Amino acid sequence: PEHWTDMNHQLFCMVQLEPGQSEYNTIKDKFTRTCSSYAIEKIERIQNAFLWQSYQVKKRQMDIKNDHKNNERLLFHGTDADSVPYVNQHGFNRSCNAVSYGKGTYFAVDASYSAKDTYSKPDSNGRKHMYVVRVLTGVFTKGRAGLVTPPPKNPHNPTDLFDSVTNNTRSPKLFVVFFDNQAYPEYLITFTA
Amino acid sequence: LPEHWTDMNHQLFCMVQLEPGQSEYNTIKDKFTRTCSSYAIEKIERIQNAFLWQSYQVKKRQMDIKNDHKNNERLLFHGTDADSVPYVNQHGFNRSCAGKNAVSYGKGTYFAVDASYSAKDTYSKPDSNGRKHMYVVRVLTGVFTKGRAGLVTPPPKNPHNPTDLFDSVTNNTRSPKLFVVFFDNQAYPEYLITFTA
Ligand SMILES: COc1ccc2c(=O)[nH]c3sccc3c2c1
Repeated sequence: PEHWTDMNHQLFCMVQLEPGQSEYNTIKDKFTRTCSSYAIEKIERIQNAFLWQSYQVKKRQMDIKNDHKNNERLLFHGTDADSVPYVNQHGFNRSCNAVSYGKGTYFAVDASYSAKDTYSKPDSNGRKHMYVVRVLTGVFTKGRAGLVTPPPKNPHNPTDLFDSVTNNTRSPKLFVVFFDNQAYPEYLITFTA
Repeated sequence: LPEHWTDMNHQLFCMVQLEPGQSEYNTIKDKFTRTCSSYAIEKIERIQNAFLWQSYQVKKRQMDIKNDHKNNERLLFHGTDADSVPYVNQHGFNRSCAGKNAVSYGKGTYFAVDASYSAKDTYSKPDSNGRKHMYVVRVLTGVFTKGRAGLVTPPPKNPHNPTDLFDSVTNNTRSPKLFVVFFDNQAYPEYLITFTA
């Protein structure tokens, strides 16, 4: 509830951003950093009170666990149009492509990666969909195929887990998280090639 | 955090051994022995997990707002293997780890009305010392329907509104004996029963 606009006591609303204003410009710049050849049709702010409450609880918990670190990253997730309503209302669900770094939900550092047709599948009118996502990446390690949770931070204590996994710890391009409410879909970009 | 919990002194997790003669022990033992009178309880431990409890209580408040005057919470049983007890105590019930049930009503975490069901060796596997383990679990069953093997999420209430979902599924709406839940923090492991033949 920062840039959020009044919901008239609704628990969910999608708010189309005004082009040229501060917020729209901030999100468009994140995308055009690597996707400047695309065409943005609109950016929508996702105001989902329940998803936000659940996410903020996990953030407070991870801030306490990781004795004061920035546990949050702003990442991208391409989806097909038929998945957009579900994610808007319910967020990202690992139980719903290639799971090379584990059976989790995947998020890209670069819009360009999420802009692949394999992730942001064009609909019948050629429109592609990509979320801008607050992700609790926390303390992370290299993933591997078949993980169902992150590995332990010390194998001597096998329930004290990493927060997420990546392809490459030193220069990450993707992150996988394995729990509900570790990812908040903040904006939806509708765009074309 | 509930006022009856042991003071945990800045720590986020503790198991508390209950005393026979306490109402708290006696009620869990009666709920268990109702259908498992042939088994014998070694101990009942109260699970105090601050973070699990916070996430669960947030999901309960949301369901109590969404559903309007529904009894959304049931106290149910879950049999566990000894090797899984440390993970459940710390992190709760993860659908991605769940076994395939003999009668599947969906891919999620299963919870039994009757301790007898959870007491089967298939769920509460005897450890190397012949100890079996069963959780007593606060489950947000909410509004439910008969499930089906294909489900990875609860089904929609209405096929023309795919995102407005049942809270859980059962084997039988008229006479429910099991409940399946498909999301994290919909189940709080409240008590661990250690028992033997
Ligand atoms: C392998 O790394 C990625 C990186 C980014 C993405 C993404 O944006 N959307 C989707 S949808 C299923 C897989 C992915 C994915 C996977």
